[PDB]
Amino acid sequence: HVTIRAIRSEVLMEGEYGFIGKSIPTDNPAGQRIIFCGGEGTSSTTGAQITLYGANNTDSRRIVYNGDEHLFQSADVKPYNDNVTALGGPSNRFTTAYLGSNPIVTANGERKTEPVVFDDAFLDAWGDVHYIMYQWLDAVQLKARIHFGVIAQQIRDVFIAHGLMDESTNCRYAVLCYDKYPRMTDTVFSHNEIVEHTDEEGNVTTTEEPVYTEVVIHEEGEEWGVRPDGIFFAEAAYQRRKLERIEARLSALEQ
Amino acid sequence: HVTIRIRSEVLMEGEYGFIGKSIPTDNPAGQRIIFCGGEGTSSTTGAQITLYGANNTDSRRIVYNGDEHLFQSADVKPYNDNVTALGGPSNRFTTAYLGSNPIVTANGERKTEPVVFDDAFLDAWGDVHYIMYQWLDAVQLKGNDARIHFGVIAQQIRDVFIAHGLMDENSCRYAVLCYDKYPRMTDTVFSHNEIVEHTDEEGNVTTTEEPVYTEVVIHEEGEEWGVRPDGIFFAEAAYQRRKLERIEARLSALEQ
Amino acid sequence: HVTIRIRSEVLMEGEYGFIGKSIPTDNPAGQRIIFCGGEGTSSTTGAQITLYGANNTDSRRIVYNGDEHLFQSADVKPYNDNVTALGGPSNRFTTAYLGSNPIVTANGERKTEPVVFDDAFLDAWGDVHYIMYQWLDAVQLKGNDARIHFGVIAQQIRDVFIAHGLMDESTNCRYAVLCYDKYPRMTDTVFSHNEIVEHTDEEGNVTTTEEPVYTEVVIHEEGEEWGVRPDGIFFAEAAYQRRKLERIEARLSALEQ
Ligand SMILES: [Br-]
Ligand SMILES: [Br-]
Ligand SMILES: [Br-]
Ligand SMILES: [Br-]
Ligand SMILES: [Ca+2]
Ligand SMILES: [Cl-]
Repeated sequence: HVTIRAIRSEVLMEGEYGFIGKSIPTDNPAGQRIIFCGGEGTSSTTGAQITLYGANNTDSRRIVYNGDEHLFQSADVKPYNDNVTALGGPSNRFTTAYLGSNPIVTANGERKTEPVVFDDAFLDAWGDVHYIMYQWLDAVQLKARIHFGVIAQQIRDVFIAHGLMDESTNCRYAVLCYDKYPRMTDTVFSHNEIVEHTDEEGNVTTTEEPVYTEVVIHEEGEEWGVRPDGIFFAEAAYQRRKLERIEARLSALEQ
Repeated sequence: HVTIRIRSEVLMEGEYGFIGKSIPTDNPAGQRIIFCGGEGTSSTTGAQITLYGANNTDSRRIVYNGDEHLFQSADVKPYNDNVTALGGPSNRFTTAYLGSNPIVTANGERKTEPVVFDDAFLDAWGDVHYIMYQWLDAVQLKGNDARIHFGVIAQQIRDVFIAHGLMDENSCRYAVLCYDKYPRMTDTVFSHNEIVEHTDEEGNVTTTEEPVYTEVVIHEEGEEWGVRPDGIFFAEAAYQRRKLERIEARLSALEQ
Repeated sequence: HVTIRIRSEVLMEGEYGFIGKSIPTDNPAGQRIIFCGGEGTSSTTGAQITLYGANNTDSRRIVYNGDEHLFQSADVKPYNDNVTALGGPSNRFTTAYLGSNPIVTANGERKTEPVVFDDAFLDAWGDVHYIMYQWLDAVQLKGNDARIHFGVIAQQIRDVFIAHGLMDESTNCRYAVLCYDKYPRMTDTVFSHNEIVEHTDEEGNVTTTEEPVYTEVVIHEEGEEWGVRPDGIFFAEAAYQRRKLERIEARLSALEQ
């Protein structure tokens, strides 16, 4: 219930550091949060918004960055810690990454077991993997690009046929990755209602209060995925053997 | 303005707090709030996050401006599934540093029936050249010693498809080769302070320093051809598999 | 120090609003503002974003602390083109979850006229080994039941380049497929606890109140990493195996007749 007046309004915080927080709400602690907004209103149609969720909130310690552009200037977009958190998720995939150069994969000092050749039994299986062209039903419905890849289930049906994986829950090989995700809810702005106020004398006045609703973003679910790079490492090992053996049958027969 | 007085604090009560920006009277195209770890409107002063209004020229933009962007305690995720991307045609990330290889999933979205690689597309993929290259500018500095990169030139894969009638001079049936046109990127940025002078009915002339913001071009309109290395390697795996099978064939027909 | 009083509202007028942090009189090195969705200076209290001042030990750092980071209504983008990165040598993302495969583009940047993979290089590439492994970490927690990954060891590929004269036994490498990085240590100023602070009257009376104590921590010490570009590896492997297939076919076409 305050407005900072000015060309520009300024709030300057003194001390060693400044703190702008949200007290534990008296009557609905589950919605505890601050909404920072570039616009006039509590609705995000009003301007860009960043929302910090209190620990007492349904979606606890959540942050939602809401804008039509998220531009990170002057520095890499990094994880705080090394190799603990990820980009995206099973039910939060980015459509793609646009890169100036090919991804770098590294262990950063972390050490592996002793490197091991692709056992022949595994190669026999890998031969049954199919490299296919496909389309999305959704896309074709609107017209539509063809994509190249390998159906996760296709690799899975093969992993089973060759006894490598029990009919997942878990999987021995990271190239085929199964995940199981909860449902994602969020409390978001709906509209502002009119609320009537009448005194004991009986006169009626109105004010505008915003209405927030809990909304489902996506439901519970599971998913199978693959690691293309892993697939290509295995294909490499695969074909190299097919080349080793073919050059033996070329020699014994040349002479 | 207000100033808040070894640590200053602002506690917001109620169910939630709201800190927002009214609609400017005279320049609603500039509607925004600048949050700064420092005392100056200039980002040389401290890390900044700027929320743009809907009225702003750059509607609902967010600019995070710091010398480190460290996201702690949680994955960096898109709000929705398979609707937003990392980077852009003219907003490329140099790379991603990963502890493991990317996971690609369809999360249950439906695909058409998995189809083999036709022999026509395979004949053509045989013309796709794998190559080494260096960046001219690096070559300006280190010449022969400039770092060497691997890949395939987007345009020459385009040429191969066009030659093999799997594409026309337009601008593609395949996801492996992806073209994009992109708008110019502008922003409003702090440049310098400007001394403004204020003179009253009496001759008196006072002085002050107001900050000037200006509209800067970050990049002009352009277009770009690109490729998905993973898509390239899927076509290759197909290609190379057809060849070895013929190799297997030949061989068999030497023991008979 | 103020409190704003179902919802509290601060509203900034003028063209734009500025909310900043003055230069600290005593400890300018801690200059920063902490935004919190919760009641306390501790992050356990709620999601926080900390903006570091230029004067701060960690100059112009931003720290986003939450249990979810959800980016809505727009791609997560770098401000400029091809100058900043996702993750780092000592700040790696475990993975990226995508719906389609990454797009690599040069956006019009000039290249040296592309060259074939030379025979000398292909020769060496043959010694590169494709292997399997587990993380010494995973095993200490899942034993022989830990996930098995595919890839190559950056060191054995280096040995291959070294043994073939393509690379001096020289941290700076000639090919981008093999990445070496040297990195600084990472500290951060972080809330640890509350302390007992004694207050002595001018009459000698000692009262007491608690205040939050921030402390400097070491997130990780300096170090270095060798890494590889899997894509780069496959580009070379596609050139290698193509030359081999070619030599095999010629031996076939010669065997016949
Ligand atoms: Br509103
Ligand atoms: Br599509
Ligand atoms: Br593709
Ligand atoms: Br490379
Ligand atoms: Ca793998
Ligand atoms: Cl300034």
